[PDB]
Amino acid sequence: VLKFTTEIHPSCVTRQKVIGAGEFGEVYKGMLKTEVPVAIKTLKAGYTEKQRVDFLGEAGIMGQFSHHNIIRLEGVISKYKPMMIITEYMENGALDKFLREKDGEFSVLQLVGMLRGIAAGMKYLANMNYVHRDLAARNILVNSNLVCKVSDFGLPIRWTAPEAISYRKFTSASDVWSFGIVMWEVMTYGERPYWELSNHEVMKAINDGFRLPTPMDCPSAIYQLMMQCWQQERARRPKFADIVSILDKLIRAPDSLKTLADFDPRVSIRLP
Ligand SMILES: Cc1ccc(C(=O)Nc2cccc(C(F)(F)F)c2)cc1Nc1nc(N2CC[C@@H](O)C2)nc(-n2ccnc2)n1
Repeated sequence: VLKFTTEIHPSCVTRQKVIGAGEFGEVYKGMLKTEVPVAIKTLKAGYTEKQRVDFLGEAGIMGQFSHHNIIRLEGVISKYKPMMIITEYMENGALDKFLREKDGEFSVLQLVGMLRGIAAGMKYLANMNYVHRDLAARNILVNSNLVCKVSDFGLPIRWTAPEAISYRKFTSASDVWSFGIVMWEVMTYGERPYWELSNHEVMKAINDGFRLPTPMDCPSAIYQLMMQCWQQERARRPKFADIVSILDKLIRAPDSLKTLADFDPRVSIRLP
């Protein structure tokens, strides 16, 4: 498992601030010498056998991935305690919070470019036979070039395909459903999917045939694509290769994004 990983000596790692929690240990922002900022997930004293298997196994799969749109593993501390998984760090942070804090600040082309990068990372994962299971804007990091990196921070009805909810069938095709939700999150600057509907109401709406409406000022082609990610029949959804191809072609012929889907207003204002 620790094959594709680099072993880092503890003297090279400085933990500075807690930024979250892991399964059995904290997550920190810190600095790595070999200086670069890093995120650090620890496995603290008392962890179980299963926790150790899952922790090192996680580092092992992360080391295997080498792609522009997948979070990069700097290395692992396994020979000393506490054990650590060390990744790159992004000052812009997670995509959901980023978009909510920068509402309306980007061009359509910038937003679609983010989605193309997410899709390319997902195509890579699916090709590598890795099913994400929790694809959502909260699990995507944004670098200072606006490049999105798929990650998994650990624990989602509103993002999950019907077959995954109903009978636990998680595949790259259920990840495609989630990707459609991510497209909607990006184009709305981080709006909550389905707004205040409860989890049960969301599932009932989906089963009844309802789907999320168009975001404001959304290219028609982008809404059509997200709608095709939400087909009930798993086999009819696009594969990630199809999604990447379409997004690449739209970006390369950017006039294609100027045609906007109609937005259904909730409020009427009568003025002269
Ligand atoms: C340390 C760390 C460990 C693991 C992962 C991770 O992705 N494993 C993973 C597992 C399976 C599949 C995939 C994959 F690749 F398929 F998607 C990826 C990410 C981070 N790195 C990290 N964790 C956090 N966390 C976690 C707790 C949250 O509250 C904050 N925050 C930031 N961070 C913030 C600003 N710049 C960076 N980085």
